[PDB]
Amino acid sequence: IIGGEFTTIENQPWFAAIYRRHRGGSVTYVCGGSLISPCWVISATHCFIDYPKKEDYIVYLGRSRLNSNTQGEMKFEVENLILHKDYSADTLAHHNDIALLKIRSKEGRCAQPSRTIQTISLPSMYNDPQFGTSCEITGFGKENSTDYLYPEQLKMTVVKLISHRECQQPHYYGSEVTTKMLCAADPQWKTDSCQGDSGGPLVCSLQGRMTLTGIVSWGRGCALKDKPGVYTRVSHFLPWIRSHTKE
Ligand SMILES: CCCCS(=O)(=O)N[C@H](CO)C(=O)N[C@@H](C)C(=O)NCc1ccc(C(=N)N)cc1
Repeated sequence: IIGGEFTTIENQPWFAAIYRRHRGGSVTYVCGGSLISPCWVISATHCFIDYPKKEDYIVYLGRSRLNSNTQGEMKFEVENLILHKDYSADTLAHHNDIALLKIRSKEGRCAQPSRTIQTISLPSMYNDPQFGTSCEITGFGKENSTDYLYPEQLKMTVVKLISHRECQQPHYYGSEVTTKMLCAADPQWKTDSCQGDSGGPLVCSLQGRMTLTGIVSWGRGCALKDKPGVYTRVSHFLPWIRSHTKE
């Protein structure tokens, strides 16, 4: 997250931190995610496409820091890693960038709700916030494009939803952005998500209810003028989500 402010997991209880176990013994951060049900986390496919082995991932809930423990945090293994079969990456656009991770603790249980661990509501069929609406994003991603390290504390910021018409303009992204994607940015181009925030949530207050509206996916650079962040439009993937989370 470029700009914005540091926050705690108490303010983003649905946030999931995903790490990968390494061939030696070290563990590195991969992407963010969101808890949509006690046993399910939703993230982005581009985060796992190159290493589709479920056994190498670890999911933390109730965690506020990157490399240190947080009181009340819970560790989970990945029981099933579901990637979207139609995922593809073009020059800029990442299509169908969405994934599901079924989690389970060593005792074989799912997440237990608490003050620091809660689920986030999914949207209704094709029911998205009006363009110009303020939404929030959270993540452990880069604070500056020139950084090679991630911040130790979780961050969050607020951006505004941009219409498909505006985002489709020549100086923006042209035809690369589709109706299955959502653009959001700071009107001053000062704050934005960046590398490392992938898979994280774009949450919007819809009818007094916090809703998972988008998933951090792609963008040209970070916080660049006329180059908004592009998010996977969750409302267009409800059928895919329902079919893969049943049994
Ligand atoms: C430092 C990031 C540079 C990104 S880039 O090379 O200009 N664009 C590519 C185009 O497909 C890209 O976005 N790749 C994906 C995997 C990616 O890096 N996603 C993370 C990412 C998330 C948000 C944003 C943003 N809001 N601008 C920017 C990047």
